[PDB]
Amino acid sequence: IFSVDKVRADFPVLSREVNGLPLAYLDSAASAQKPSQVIDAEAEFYRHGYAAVHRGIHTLSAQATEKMENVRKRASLFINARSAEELVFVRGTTAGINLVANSWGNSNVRAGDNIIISQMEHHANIVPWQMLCARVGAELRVIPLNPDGTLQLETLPTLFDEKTRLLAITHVSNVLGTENPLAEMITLAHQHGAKVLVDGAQAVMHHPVDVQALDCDFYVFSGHKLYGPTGIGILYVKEALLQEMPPWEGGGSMIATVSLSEGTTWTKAPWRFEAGTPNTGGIIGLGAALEYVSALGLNNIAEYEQNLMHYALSQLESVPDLTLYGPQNRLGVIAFNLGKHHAYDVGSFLDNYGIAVRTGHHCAMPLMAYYNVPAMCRASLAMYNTHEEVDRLVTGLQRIHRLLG
Amino acid sequence: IFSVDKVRADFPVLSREVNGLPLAYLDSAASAQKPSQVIDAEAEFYRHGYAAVHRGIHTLSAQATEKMENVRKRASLFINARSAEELVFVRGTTAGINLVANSWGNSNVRAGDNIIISQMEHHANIVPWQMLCARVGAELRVIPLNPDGTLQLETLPTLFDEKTRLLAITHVSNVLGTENPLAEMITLAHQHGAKVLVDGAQAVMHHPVDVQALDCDFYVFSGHKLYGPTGIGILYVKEALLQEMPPWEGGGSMIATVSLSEGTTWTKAPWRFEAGTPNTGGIIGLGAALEYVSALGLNNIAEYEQNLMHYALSQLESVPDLTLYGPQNRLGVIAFNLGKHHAYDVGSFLDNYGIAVRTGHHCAMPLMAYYNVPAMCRASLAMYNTHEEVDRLVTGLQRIHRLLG
Ligand SMILES: *Cc1c(COP(=O)(O)O)cnc(C)c1O
Ligand SMILES: *Cc1c(COP(=O)(O)O)cnc(C)c1O
Repeated sequence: IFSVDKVRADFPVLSREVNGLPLAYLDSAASAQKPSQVIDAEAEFYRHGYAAVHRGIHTLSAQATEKMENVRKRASLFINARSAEELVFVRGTTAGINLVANSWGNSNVRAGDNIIISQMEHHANIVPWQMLCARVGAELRVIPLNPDGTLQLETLPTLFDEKTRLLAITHVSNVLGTENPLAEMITLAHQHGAKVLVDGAQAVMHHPVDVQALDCDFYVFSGHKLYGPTGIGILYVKEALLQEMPPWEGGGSMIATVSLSEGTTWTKAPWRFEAGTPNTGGIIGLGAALEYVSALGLNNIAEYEQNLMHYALSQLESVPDLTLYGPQNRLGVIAFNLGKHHAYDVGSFLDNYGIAVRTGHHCAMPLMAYYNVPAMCRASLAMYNTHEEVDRLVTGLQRIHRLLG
Repeated sequence: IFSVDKVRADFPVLSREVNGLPLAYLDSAASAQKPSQVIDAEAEFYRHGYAAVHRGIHTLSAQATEKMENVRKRASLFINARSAEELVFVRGTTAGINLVANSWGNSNVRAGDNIIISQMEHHANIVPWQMLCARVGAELRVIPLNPDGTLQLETLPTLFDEKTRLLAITHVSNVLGTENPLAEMITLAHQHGAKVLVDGAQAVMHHPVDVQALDCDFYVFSGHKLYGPTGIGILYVKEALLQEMPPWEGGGSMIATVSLSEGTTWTKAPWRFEAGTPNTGGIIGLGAALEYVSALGLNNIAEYEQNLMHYALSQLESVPDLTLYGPQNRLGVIAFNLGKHHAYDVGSFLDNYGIAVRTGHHCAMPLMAYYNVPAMCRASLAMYNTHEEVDRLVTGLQRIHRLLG
């Protein structure tokens, strides 16, 4: 069983005061706080083992290269990929999607084809496909939403045909907390020869993820939302697909050969897609974050988080004129608006109480437009958040409603 | 005046032992060790101030955004850029050059134009231009080398004409240590309406750099070679140029607006070119590295490093059958080969003595081909290296020559 008090003791930021009051950090969906196990692992690498990593001859460089490839292996086991060589180190989810859209997209999506996304996607899983479709002369199709924040699955027969090359779909909405039925949608996409990219940036911290079970063709997520450092993410690609993908960004570490007269050759994938000096510090930190999460146990995390979410939704019933967006079974995040008050004002009062929520469009303007609002508030309920923090949120919304009503 | 013993005490890795012997780290040109001022600044941000940075409403996010923009300002002052908004945070020098080659290159280099590089360039400042020229139907021209490792400047009349759109040129060679005469080459390029990108990745740690004095149009360098964290670099672009450059990689943080029916608009530059969550941890560390270097004083650093280099070149005269490559007045690095022994074997013996040098082509295969060798050894002599470490290198080469000769 899970002990939130023991977990919280690992996170030094949670002792912080904001506005003279104890911090209630309810914005882990934008970025997660990091335990000292992760902070110190990166710091210790810099203090005692630092070097460049291009299988350099000398000992520090050789050992740093081994550490980095060990993290790649650890990450592949974390998502149950079949091979470590199916994972690419990327700057984050946004860059991973741009990499797929350029390298794979440019050579596999042609004039008259279509790509399917959903109306709940983060901008990072929309704009690369808009740009690709424009470059290539293809059509971007959109799975629409139901009022409860789930996809209108009944529209899939109208969107999938023999010209559908790709479904790009979020695992878990960063706004609504909706978990989409990936395994079944992937089966349908594969019946038409379409590949599937899964945006897993809001999934990998909430429960186990198994890309062989899912059978997805691409899977992306960001380290900094997985209690890890900034500047590092993971792109999983099926080996058979990845080994055919052409280069993207160019230079050292990714070339095999450079000639001014004979041109340039490229090295094998996954390294083909990691140009320049990698973010070795962030990779060390990410490995430590995976070890930390695996030690707690993702099923223990999920159980505690589901209990906290059930408690929050129960308690929020006592807030007058509160509008919630999304399904009853949401993961991770609660999107809401208070009466007719603008989200910006609600979040400002909450911050004044020491409570950190996010306001605005959450990088999902088409989702805001579907609900006919310009913005929402969003509270994340992560594994280090508590019932008492939920009580502070509920009381704060009650006070705000009484003060501004 | 500079005190190497005080400086070295700031760098915890320099106490390391390699192979049971005290480390002599002579590979700072591949990547620099970091002082605890830099390591701890990043760690403290994670421990006490961490949050997402997209001018979030709540206090931690607002303060993190301010910290990041303060580093941008500090970096602009470090290179004497006129405005902080002329600097883009990039993954490193390689990504910065790829950004210029795609965004600026694709809309300013047309069929029948030419681009000029030199024969001493790092692959990162070659391959993006090869790819651009192929995309666009332009010609890549090359300034050749002299035997002493300087550019054949007399060839410039044959390479520059009214169709030259860009000169892409290294400030300091990562192999030879040659410092190129940028100010004069930039004047000539500008007479033809050509822009100039300067690869400054081996310059910014050795002496002051002033991009207004240089009048370069683009300037790039990497944090991890400037005693800073991995995963972060700086791209400087003249404001008038940068404000016309179209987007590159797409998603949140760089869009102004996303609509599924009306398309997408982009935000203003510099932020236009920073898609996704930035590497906030690395940006904090980079700011601390700039403060640390500025506190030591770049002119004090240059004076000490020049003295160390003069001592090394003097002492290396006592190594039999040593071949040095490059000019007498080199900065930072000494490239060499020992007799007919392969560089890999020489570097392996040096590593066995605890001495870290780099071997191989150094991401400069055309430079290796010019000298008709497959590889070289390279020792870097940075601000924390000592006369005693130079003595260990000289003795080691003597022992290797005696043992394998
Ligand atoms: C280090 C180096 C690069 C590449 O920089 P990264 O940090 O690996 O992207 C480019 N040019 C020169 C001269 C270099 O020394
Ligand atoms: C965080 C987020 C992204 C963007 O990830 P970055 O780390 O900012 O690149 C993409 N998709 C979803 C669902 C997200 O929550």
